[PDB]
Amino acid sequence: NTASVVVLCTAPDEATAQDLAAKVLAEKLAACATLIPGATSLYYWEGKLEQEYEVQMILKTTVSHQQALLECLKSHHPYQTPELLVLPVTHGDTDYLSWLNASLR
Amino acid sequence: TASVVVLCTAPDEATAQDLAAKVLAEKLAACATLIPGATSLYYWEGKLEQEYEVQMILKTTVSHQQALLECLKSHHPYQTPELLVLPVTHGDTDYLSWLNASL
Amino acid sequence: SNTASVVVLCTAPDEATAQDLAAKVLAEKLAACATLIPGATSLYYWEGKLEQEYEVQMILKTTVSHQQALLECLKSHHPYQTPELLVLPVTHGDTDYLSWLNASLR
Ligand SMILES: [Hg+2]
Ligand SMILES: [Hg+2]
Ligand SMILES: [Hg+2]
Ligand SMILES: [Hg+2]
Repeated sequence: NTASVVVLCTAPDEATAQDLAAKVLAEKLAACATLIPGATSLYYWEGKLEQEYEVQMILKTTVSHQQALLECLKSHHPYQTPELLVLPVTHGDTDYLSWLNASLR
Repeated sequence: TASVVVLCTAPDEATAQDLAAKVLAEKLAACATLIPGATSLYYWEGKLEQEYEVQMILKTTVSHQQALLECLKSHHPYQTPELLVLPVTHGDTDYLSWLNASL
Repeated sequence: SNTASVVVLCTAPDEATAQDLAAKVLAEKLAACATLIPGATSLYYWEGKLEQEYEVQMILKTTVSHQQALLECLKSHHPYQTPELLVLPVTHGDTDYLSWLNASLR
């Protein structure tokens, strides 16, 4: 029984976000994906301010599967450079955690 | 006073608002934020489920953490809320003072 | 040589406010990317009545070296100098993304 972690990744739209989630679930690299639509990203690129629609993905997994999950997401990105960050979890519901660990075989 | 962010999931905005109001009244959280319209994907019994959900983001202090996790768990139909606690390393000092001024 | 990253959460009332705020902190190189999430409602007691209010949740990505200046700027822009502002530590991951967030800021 398994420490958890929350992985944030950005997708350009709902269909991409959905398909991504499906794949990493199928591979048992995450137990649950949460997808938040409607977001805007702003950032400079090559000297210009960009403003883009996004879906914020929130992926729940254990510290044992974190590197492979990260590897998988980076493999699917068109330029192998996903906006991908890991936040530490300092506590779960231990029953939800039991399910999370069980889901990952 | 240190603060934490608690994440939890509710099936619809109506139960999510009810639960927010209750934990705020019991002074287990200072602020509860709700984002409906989320999609959650996961496996059940070998088939992929896809449901709409409301993401909850609850702000509280470490000294109120356990008691929050407990009213939340009691409250969940099967007693297994999707509940995850994130550490906060810093922030606004005046905001944080107000967080603690609840209790 | 890359610095650690952080996530800064800040709350804004609406898209116009949040987008003006993001543009200014970006132009000043205090954050590398700002994500705005509309659709949030917050509930809290204030003077001491239960309020419910619509919000835009801001997620700002920056380095530990620029954290304090970012906090200071956002605070200064807030109409009461008291922004709902929290910092979360990042423990990993994508090295190219991290290299870009660093290059963005100097
Ligand atoms: Hg889930
Ligand atoms: Hg993969
Ligand atoms: Hg309760
Ligand atoms: Hg400023």
